[PDB]
Amino acid sequence: ATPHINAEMGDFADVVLMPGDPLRAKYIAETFLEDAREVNNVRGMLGFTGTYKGRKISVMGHGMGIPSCSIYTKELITDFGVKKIIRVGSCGAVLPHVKLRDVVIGMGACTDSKVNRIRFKDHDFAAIADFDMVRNAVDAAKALGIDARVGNLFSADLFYSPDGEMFDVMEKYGILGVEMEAAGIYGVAAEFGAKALTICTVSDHIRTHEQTQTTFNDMIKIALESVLLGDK
Amino acid sequence: ATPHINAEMGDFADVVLMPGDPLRAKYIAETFLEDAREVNNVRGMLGFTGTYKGRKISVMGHGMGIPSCSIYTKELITDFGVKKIIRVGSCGAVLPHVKLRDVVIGMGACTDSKVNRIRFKDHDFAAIADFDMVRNAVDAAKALGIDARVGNLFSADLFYSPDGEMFDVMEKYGILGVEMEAAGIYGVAAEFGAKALTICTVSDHIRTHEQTTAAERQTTFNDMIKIALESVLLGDK
Amino acid sequence: ATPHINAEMGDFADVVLMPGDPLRAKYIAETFLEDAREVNNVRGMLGFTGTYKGRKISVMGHGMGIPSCSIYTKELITDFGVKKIIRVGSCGAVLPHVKLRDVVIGMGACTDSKVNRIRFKDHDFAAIADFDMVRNAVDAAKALGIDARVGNLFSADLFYSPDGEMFDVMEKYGILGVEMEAAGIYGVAAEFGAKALTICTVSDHIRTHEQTTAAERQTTFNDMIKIALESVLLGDK
Amino acid sequence: ATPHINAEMGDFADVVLMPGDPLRAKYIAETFLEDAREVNNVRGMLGFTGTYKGRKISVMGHGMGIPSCSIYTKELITDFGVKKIIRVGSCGAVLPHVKLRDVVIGMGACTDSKVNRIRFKDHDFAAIADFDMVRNAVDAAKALGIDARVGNLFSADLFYSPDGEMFDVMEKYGILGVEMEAAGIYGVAAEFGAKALTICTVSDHIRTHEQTQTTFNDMIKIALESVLLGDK
Amino acid sequence: ATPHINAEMGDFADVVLMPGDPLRAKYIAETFLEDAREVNNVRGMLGFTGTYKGRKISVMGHGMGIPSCSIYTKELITDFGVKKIIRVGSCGAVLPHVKLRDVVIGMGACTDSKVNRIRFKDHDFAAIADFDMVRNAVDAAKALGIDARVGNLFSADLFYSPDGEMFDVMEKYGILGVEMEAAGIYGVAAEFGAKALTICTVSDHIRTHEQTTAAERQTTFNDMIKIALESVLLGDK
Amino acid sequence: ATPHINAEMGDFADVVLMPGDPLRAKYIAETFLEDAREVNNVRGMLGFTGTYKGRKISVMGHGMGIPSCSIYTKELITDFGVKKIIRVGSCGAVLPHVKLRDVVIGMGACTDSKVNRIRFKDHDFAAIADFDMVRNAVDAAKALGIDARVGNLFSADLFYSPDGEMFDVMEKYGILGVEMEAAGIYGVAAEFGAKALTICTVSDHIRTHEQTTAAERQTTFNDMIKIALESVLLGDK
Ligand SMILES: Nc1nc(F)nc2c1ncn2[C@H]1C[C@H](O)[C@@H](CO)O1
Ligand SMILES: Nc1nc(F)nc2c1ncn2[C@H]1C[C@H](O)[C@@H](CO)O1
Ligand SMILES: Nc1nc(F)nc2c1ncn2[C@H]1C[C@H](O)[C@@H](CO)O1
Ligand SMILES: Nc1nc(F)nc2c1ncn2[C@H]1C[C@H](O)[C@@H](CO)O1
Ligand SMILES: Nc1nc(F)nc2c1ncn2[C@H]1C[C@H](O)[C@@H](CO)O1
Ligand SMILES: Nc1nc(F)nc2c1ncn2[C@H]1C[C@H](O)[C@@H](CO)O1
Repeated sequence: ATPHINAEMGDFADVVLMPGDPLRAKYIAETFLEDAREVNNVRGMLGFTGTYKGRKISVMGHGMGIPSCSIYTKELITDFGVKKIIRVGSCGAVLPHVKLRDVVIGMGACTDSKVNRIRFKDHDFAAIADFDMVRNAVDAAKALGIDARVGNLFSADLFYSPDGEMFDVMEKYGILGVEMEAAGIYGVAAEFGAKALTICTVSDHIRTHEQTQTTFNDMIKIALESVLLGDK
Repeated sequence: ATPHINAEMGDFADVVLMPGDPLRAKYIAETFLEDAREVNNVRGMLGFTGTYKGRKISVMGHGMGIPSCSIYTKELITDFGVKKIIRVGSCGAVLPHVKLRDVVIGMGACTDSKVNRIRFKDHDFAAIADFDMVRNAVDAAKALGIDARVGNLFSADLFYSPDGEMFDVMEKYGILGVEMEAAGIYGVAAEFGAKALTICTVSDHIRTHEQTTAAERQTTFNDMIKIALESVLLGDK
Repeated sequence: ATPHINAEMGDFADVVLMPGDPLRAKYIAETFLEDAREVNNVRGMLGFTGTYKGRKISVMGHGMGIPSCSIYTKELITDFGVKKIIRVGSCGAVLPHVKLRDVVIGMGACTDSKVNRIRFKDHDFAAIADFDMVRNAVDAAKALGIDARVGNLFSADLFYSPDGEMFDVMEKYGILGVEMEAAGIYGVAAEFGAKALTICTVSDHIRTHEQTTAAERQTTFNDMIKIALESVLLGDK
Repeated sequence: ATPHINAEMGDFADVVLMPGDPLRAKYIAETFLEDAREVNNVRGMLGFTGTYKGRKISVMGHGMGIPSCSIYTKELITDFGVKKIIRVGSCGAVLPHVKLRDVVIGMGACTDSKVNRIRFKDHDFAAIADFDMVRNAVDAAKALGIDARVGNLFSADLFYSPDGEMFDVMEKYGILGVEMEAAGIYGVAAEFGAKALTICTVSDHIRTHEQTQTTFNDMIKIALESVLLGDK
Repeated sequence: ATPHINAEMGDFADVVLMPGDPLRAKYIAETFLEDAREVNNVRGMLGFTGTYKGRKISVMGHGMGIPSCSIYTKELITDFGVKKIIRVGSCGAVLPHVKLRDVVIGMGACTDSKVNRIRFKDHDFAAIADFDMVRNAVDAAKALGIDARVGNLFSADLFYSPDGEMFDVMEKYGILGVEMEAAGIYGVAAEFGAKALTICTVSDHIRTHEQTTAAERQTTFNDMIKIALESVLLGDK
Repeated sequence: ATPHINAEMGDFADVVLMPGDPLRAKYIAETFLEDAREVNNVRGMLGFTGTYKGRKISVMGHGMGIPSCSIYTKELITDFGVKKIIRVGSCGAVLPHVKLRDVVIGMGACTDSKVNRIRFKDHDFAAIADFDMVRNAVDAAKALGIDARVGNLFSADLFYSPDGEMFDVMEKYGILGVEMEAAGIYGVAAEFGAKALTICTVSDHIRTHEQTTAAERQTTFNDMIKIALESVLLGDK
């Protein structure tokens, strides 16, 4: 048991999918996993372990924001033997040609946070994902027949930003989605030695303002299927 | 109803108490509020509204970290007409004479986050509480025979710090407690024109550990809540 | 004797009043203190020590700007055993509802200076006053039938700033007054473990100014000192 | 003709390989290209255009450092219709298990420069390469039977750094190679809309101090071969 | 009349000498200038105007620290038509080969202040003196048989810095002396299109200090003024 | 022999002139130096050594940008015993009265690069030239009947700026010319204890273009070199 997770070494698989919402994790366990059982409930952060096509898999929420997800991804890596972490969240689009329900794969993640500058002597650390994992996900999407854009994400500290002009800069630099965790997960994976990847479903559009724990299944199917490709 | 709070105008009181753990909100509602009702459950962040000695009061969790609590407090203030927000949590101690189960009141809050510099043109914005609320809390604590320290808190962005260098620095400058929300909540209150206050009970001490008892810790957590609810009543007068 | 203060331990009281204008020290000594005696004159910064209603008190100017008052407040604290510093000055307002001659008490102080970042490993240090001292001032004021505003102050490094947009930002975040010292003094207090407070009267309203008679100005200045002095006795209780 | 390049639209191919040394470009033109001809010589920055297996290809040096290579990559993209840029340079290793002659592919690039902060409102821009290009290079290396590590590079402003302790941070975060251009090329590709990739040969070791315009052929072969995979 | 200088266009010469110690102005006026008359006394900052070998010249203190001298140098330049500012003060040395009482001329000034970054969109602005003024000073000194060191100065915001390692760094990069104004004055000069220069005598040697008689000190101070004054006449050619 | 310069101790003179273009080094060697010989060719950055009026002098290119010229100057100073480095290049003008073919001398150099902050603990290091060298250049220019401005240069990291905002700022603060090396060369000289100087001829004007003639431009470039070589001779005396 750790400060934020009440479980023992072995309760989690070496691979864990992590949505920001605890209720979506529960839903993923009920819909995609077999013989699924609850392994954690402290502070309401539901965690589950089960099987997908004979493969042991875990799924647990991580809360909103870098500070919250940094705590959980670190504890799993250092005390529960987790090797791979795949974040399956939602994001906001800034580009004109990006529409709701689109699937994005974050090869990299920009941020307005200071966490990585605190780790890198105040210089620029390129927060990137594991190449193999990115590739496994791309191959899984193709096999499933689902479209998916690979590119940069932007991890925001303020969902309600006081500076809207920064969206112009994001668009100019081809940012595919705005969320609040990627850059933090990638910094942790590198500090504590593990591999990570973030997959997101465009759930709203920052320019047009159109919006949408259920129904984001293609994202899940790609993630689970990409894990098996990695096992081979 | 916003993307994070599925409720309507009137479902929340103009005063909201906010713990970090959503399960703690249910504990508070069940223990101190009368005629309580659930007003939100999105993402599992339970909210409740009831009354305390005839006063309408609400209690809802905010999650861990400045990014999380900044979303909730912001929506409460701009979409549900909330005027006061009081955070009630825990923190770690760095000062030798600050002991476990001590009640700390955050008049100010330092931080390693960059959100207030983004707001303040890259300068130093002193994140502070509302004077009157601090005052009402100090007076409420006294009426209950409880001791309370008033000073600076530190809102950390990384629970697990890469370099344990800041602990010596915080101690050298008198920081009373280390948590993860105060600075962000004070920034939101200033930006949208509302009032806020943070109260914490020392749950752990970085500078040499040495715990106490379960019944004693739980007595102190209840006193903190008692101080919060009673401070509100004094303010109504 | 220190580099900027030629005196010995015991010449200053444990409480010192400090105006920005050096010429204000002699005025205060002969107008409010009893049995005053001179204790400093290095570089022409005259210091005095006497009593107010039996209480031992000292007064001496600090000069304009953070760098200057940092030198004086620090030498007093580490070499003359001073426990409390109270700055008494003027400020400019940016809020429409804040009028000329208003008395403001700075619970916190924002700044564009780098002194605190140099102290706090380039992070955000909330420079705040001592809570009790703030409360003592508020109560002393009420007793004199004067209503004081408590809030954030902004300590500027450039009286003539190249960019004027920062004023809109200060107004948006509730800054009560603009001056040039508070954040420096609060930083020093936290560094050497002492207590500080800044009280100011609005002497000008940046953007849309008014007009004041010399008689009005001395009346307000005297009220501020009276407030500062009575707050010390309240604190002694 | 541009301020730093004396040529006309059409003199360069839509793809250009760029080593830092002008003499290595000349060597690459003589050794790998057919019917190669000089297209530029201003300030000594030799540029050449020719063919590789019937495919029109260009090769031109860019000088040392981000400021120098920023000028050249920008002019090629805006006035000569260049679509892809592949940097083929050398680097210094910091990790124990990395040895001379090893080939590295930069999926990302960290830096202590301020150029990207000047473009991104002083926030953290993740300087990454084009996914397809990275993948084409990985596939080419496998087909050639050459080993190649994919990861983060570090673009230094000071070859002779006053802070050696920063090498500890680099090593801790898995930096595969230290050079002086990647982060700059990736920022330019994004600003002016083109694709880029950096390939480097470990030419020295920062810890052991062992050192090495010729002989770095595997790097070249992978780059040229990866371009053809991209054409399909 | 300006906020800090109660005078009118024409009361100050187009060249002003400014010491850090306000008490130095009256001394200089009666010891080096002819037919001196008082032109300022606001806040006790006394200013004088007279002639030196027929040339019109003024003297007035600026107070310790960048914020203070920025106010005075700027009002003189924009409201009284001053074209040249020469600071005459003291500094502390960090280099072994720089001895007590040495005269140093600051061609450039480093700093830990943020004033210039605020002016230069957070980039590096090289705060430098006017080349001719520097050369005039070097030649005036030689003619008086005094060899002056020309180089970099460092303007500190904190006389008592929390970190002492910065001194090793200053020594490594050749800093000749440590003071608290030059970078502020040079910034103002560049902002309002005027000329400036800082001349200083080593009054203390940080780390490994020596000892000086009061007689030695006045001799050196007088030499510096003599150097500053003769440099102005050379420049008039 | 280093990884960038394939030569031995004695192959370079203690004074090296450095243009940005390697082809320009050959032009200078062929035009002004007697008995010249090539001493380096690595990466194509040609170096030469010969004599001017019996004085041994070297000339080698440094490439574009601070990262490039920082490598070469550093190796020359620490591995080839070079004492003086004079950069001779071109720059763009921002000031209205600075006209094409004007000779600018960089007493100081501002920059948007971060290399000097990495060296100076994140503070402001004023990147300046060696006084005597500036002086020798001003005196050499005069003996040839040439006019020369002395002031600040700006070393840019991006030739093609993302935001043309800094041009107005540079102009407001009096920058004489825009190039890409000065600040980095001055930083290297300070770090390894050598002397440096940058001289430029205005090759273009951002503020409204309007060129001249080829024969006239080339006459001015030669005068600059003449000023450089002659300034060295004065220094030998
Ligand atoms: N427009 C948007 N902006 C940001 F910053 N995050 C967005 C988002 N749309 C979805 N998300 C994801 C990330 C957070 O966990 C959470 C915030 O509601 O859901
Ligand atoms: N030592 C400590 N450090 C930090 F950063 N936060 C502490 C804490 N002790 C308690 N807390 C409170 C604040 C967070 O919401 C939450 C983090 O577990 O509990
Ligand atoms: N508008 C204003 N702006 C600033 F920066 N300071 C102001 C002021 N009005 C009064 N003060 C106080 C503070 C300094 O000691 C001094 C500066 O003249 O008087
Ligand atoms: N150890 C090293 N450090 C840095 F910064 N760059 C290195 C290098 N080894 C090779 N390079 C590459 C990049 C430059 O273009 C050039 C510098 O000599 O060659
Ligand atoms: N060691 C020293 N450090 C600093 F920061 N300033 C020094 C000094 N010695 C003299 N001075 C000059 C500059 C200020 O006006 C004033 C500060 O006492 O005198
Ligand atoms: N307008 C201008 N801007 C910048 F940044 N540099 C300029 C220039 N005009 C000439 N130069 C000099 C300096 C570089 O070495 C080189 C860049 O082409 O020539």
